[PDB]
Amino acid sequence: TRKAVIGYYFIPTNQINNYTETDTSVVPFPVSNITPAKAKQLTHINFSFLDINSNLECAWDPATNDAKARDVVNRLTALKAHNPSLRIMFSIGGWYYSNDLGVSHANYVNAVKTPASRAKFAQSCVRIMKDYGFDGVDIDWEYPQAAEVDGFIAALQEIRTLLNQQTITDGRQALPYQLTIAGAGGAFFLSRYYSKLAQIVAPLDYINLMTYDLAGPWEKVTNHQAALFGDAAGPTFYNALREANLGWSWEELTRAFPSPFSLTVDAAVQQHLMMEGVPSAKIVMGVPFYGRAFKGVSGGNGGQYSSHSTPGEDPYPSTDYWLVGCEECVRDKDPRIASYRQLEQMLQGNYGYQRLWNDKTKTPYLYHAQNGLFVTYDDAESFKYKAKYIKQQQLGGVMFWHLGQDNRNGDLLAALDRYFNAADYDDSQLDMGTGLRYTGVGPGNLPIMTAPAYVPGTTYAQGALVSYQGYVWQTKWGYITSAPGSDSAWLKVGRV
Amino acid sequence: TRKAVIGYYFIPTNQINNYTETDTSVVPFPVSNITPAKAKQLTHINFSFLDINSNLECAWDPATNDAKARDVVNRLTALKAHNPSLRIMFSIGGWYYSNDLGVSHANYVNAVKTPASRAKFAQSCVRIMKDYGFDGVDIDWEYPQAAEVDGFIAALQEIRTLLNQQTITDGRQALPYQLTIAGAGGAFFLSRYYSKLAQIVAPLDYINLMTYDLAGPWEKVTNHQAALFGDAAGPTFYNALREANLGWSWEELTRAFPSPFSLTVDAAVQQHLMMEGVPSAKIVMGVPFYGRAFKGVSGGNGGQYSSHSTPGEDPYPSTDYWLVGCEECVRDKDPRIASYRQLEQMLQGNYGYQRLWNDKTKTPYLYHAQNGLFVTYDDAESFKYKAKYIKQQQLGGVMFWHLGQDNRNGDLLAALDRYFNAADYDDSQLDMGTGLRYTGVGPGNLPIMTAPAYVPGTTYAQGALVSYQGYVWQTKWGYITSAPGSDSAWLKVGRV
Ligand SMILES: COc1ccc2cc3[n+](cc2c1OC)CCc1cc2c(cc1-3)OCO2
Ligand SMILES: COc1ccc2cc3[n+](cc2c1OC)CCc1cc2c(cc1-3)OCO2
Repeated sequence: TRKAVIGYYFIPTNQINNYTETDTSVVPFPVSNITPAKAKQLTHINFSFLDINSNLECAWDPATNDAKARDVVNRLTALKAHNPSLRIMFSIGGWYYSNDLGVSHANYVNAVKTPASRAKFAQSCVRIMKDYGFDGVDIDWEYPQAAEVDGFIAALQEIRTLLNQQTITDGRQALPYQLTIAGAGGAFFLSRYYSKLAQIVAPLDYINLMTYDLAGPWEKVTNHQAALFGDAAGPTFYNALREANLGWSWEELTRAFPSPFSLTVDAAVQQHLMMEGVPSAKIVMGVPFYGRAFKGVSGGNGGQYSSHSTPGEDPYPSTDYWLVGCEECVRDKDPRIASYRQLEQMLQGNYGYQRLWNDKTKTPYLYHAQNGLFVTYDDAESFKYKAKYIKQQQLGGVMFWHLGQDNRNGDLLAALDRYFNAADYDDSQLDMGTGLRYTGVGPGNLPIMTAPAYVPGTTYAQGALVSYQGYVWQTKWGYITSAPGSDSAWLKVGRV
Repeated sequence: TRKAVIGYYFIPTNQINNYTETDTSVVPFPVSNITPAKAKQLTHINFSFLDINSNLECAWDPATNDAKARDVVNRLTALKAHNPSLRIMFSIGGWYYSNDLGVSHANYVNAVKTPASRAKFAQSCVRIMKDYGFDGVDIDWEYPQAAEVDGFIAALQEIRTLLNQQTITDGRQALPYQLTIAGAGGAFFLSRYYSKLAQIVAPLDYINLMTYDLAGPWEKVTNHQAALFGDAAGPTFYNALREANLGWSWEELTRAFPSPFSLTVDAAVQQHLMMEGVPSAKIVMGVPFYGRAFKGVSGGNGGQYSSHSTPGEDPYPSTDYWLVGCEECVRDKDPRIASYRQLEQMLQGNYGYQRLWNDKTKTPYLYHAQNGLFVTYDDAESFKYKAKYIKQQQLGGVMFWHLGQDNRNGDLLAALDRYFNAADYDDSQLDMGTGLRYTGVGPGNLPIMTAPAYVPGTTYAQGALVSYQGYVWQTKWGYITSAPGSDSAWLKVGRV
């Protein structure tokens, strides 16, 4: 089965309203830059972003010129001429619209609140899909809180029901309409809904993990934003999942959620696989096509794990564009983010950057020793290890933000496609290194074990193992006369 | 309010059937030893034990001569002529009948299963009470398991309903019929039903905690069986309450249930009071009128906290009675337990026993250096500290197992009554020592706290405190945009 390759196409309202394929000052990345070769390397394009309005319906931003929007979307769906498996999804939400303090947050909360509201919202999603010609629905609410999760789930179930009906009505068995979400890739936000992951992922084709932005100027210590594995020399974090609303025991929580821990891509993936009912095949690893830049860093680690002086707030609360060589940063008025395209040009421009490699995290970084700058980013090399991980862990594929940030040759997308599909690419000896793996164990990833069947009537000592109702259990203390499941003395430690 | 003084009167069936007040070889402790003075020192006698039979009704051991039982019970209820507050309860259960592997356990489990069975059982209880002249019902099931708790609770509620009706029907408003249970005094057994303590204690006048047998030959290290407070030099135990099905977060469990911990009387009491809806006035502290003995102990600490050679199985798997001086050990054919009466006699008989005192646990012990014997017990000195604790913690009173183990003058019973009621006893300056206190915090003992009201739309840093919906909450990490209770990010730390 082919791995998914899901690329975001983000276009702001003002670029739609002034869309041209002839002026990168106005539209830096028009649809024309998605060549047939690139269209064939994608399985999905997530057009972004739509929103939920005051009427609790899916909708375009009210300032959108609808004729221009339709034309942009038609250009994207025309790419299917080059790739009969390609789907143009649309994404609802994103940080700006749907974060707790964002402009439309209340509409997300209220849309999912009732049977009537969920039905109206779900219908509106399918209507948008059909009217503009999209191939599925992606929801990027960042992020539902605990009390909202059940309504969120029910809304997803309702969309699934309509989409399946629409597939049959439209003859689309060969390319069914799909439903995805963008999920948190770090434990703090994930702990909002982690306990209900199984019910969240049941109606979905994929959950696309945002396994990036794991570092940024809002943290006091510079770090890799998408480390695959952990580096003991780097910062560690409170494991927020041990506070999730799971109902588990102290021993269960402790063995599943070591704390502090390394905030890495492997952590997020393994934390999802620890839950029963979450299939590896639905998990999609997100990767960034951009880096995050920091100023005021010190030496001794190439800029890693240093204090810094980078403002954390949004929008960038300054006019000082200190990322030397970053013309896109001046255009966009933020030196703290740079596309891979721009970073490549900064590297070939002799601006004083060194490209370094951390072989524990398996990620590159830039250090500017003259000016004290650090940039965490991904490239075709880090993507080798991530793609091997996706294959070994039997994940559904890869997602990235976003297409406009690749270089003009499409090298990052071409790399991902190569690592999954090229017949002359062989990563059998790629060394995944000795960086820290996430070691938590939970009900969904218990080791297979054997043990004598439990016998009613028997008194068991501390540490005894038995099999019962399909699991292997271990006593936590002595003189146990109760059966596994029926008494808190037993810990589930294996699968039969 | 007068403190309860609840003494168990245990008599085996063979002693009931051959009852006599003229031959200690046959009945060691006849009721006639309960003089009018001793009668005024008690508030309750728990006659022990009745059972639940295969008809799922309260009943006497079927081997009981009924007339002889009636006569013993009359000897007890005649004592009420000397104390108009005295109640002669009867206790159903005990370890032998009701432990998981005991002879009647299935009858306890099945009696409480359905509305019909609970009604039949409860009416059984009230009928026995009235037929024999008892003043209330005590249930000593050691111990209901989690799936049985709800049924057990309903049975208690049913008994409560009937007893109240009987109160009004017999005009007993001045001395209403009562309902009590014996509860676990150590965390391992307590963990079976701890999460439902509120429901359990609601229908009761008292829950009588079995805060003894906290050490024994089944343990690998010698220790005090009823330490009031902890000794850091002593052994510590896994806190099983952290595995009870409470539904609390990792931080909540950890702050409520330190582990390892000192298995003490104070621990059991404070563990009960950490649960909301468990009033201190219903909690009764149990104390033992017997000691437990260990052989093969090393020197250097008076035999405390040493290895040993004592068998742990029941019945005693030997005829070697190695406890120099203990008559009763041969009579009853177990050298591991000895009444306070017998231990006093061993102390005055110049057998080589030294009485030592632990001023952290506030308890006595006996050491026998030449044959290496260790005895843990209580006496009138340890009872001073336990009685002051009962007063300071506003507990309901004291319970003890059992009357027939006090010395012939009843010094232990007299001591308890004195410490609670004697005008010429003054414990105002009694020093409770520096032993370890149990410091866990839970929903039932959250402190009053004060903090600024939560402000929606505000972002909070790690450690911030707000007031919201009746509690004070603290954030566990930073950049918190969610409301308290609404999120894994916030920890209940106090009450408004
Ligand atoms: C640590 O928590 C934070 C704090 C701040 C965060 C800010 C942003 N994101 C996650 C954040 C986050 O998630 C982990 C997602 C990507 C993004 C794009 C943006 C933007 C802000 C953000 O401004 C406009 O474009
Ligand atoms: C270590 O686990 C055990 C193992 C064995 C145990 C045996 C007994 N108890 C706890 C035990 C225990 O609890 C900790 C409670 C008191 C008791 C009275 C008895 C009796 C046995 C027991 O026989 C009749 O009279």
